[PDB]
Amino acid sequence: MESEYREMLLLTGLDHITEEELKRFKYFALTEFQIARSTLDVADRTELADHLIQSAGAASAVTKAINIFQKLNYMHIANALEEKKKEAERKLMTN
Repeated sequence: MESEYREMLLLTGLDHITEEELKRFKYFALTEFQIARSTLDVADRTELADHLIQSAGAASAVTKAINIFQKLNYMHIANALEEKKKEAERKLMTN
């Protein structure tokens, strides 16, 4: 489901980035949301996934999340994630 597309796509980067760079991602995407630093522990799966949904939406947020994450820490690694979006397209056409 869509939950798997957002959770996996996110943790893929959080588990590959450092704590120092992590502060940049949160500060870039979430400016007025000020995501809790303590939640960062499980933020990859639970917090970041559900959080962004409230800002713009499930698919909408994860979509732009790529452009931000790539241009900020690993524009090279993110390239692999954006490819998954293709298969995700048909995943949104089902219940």
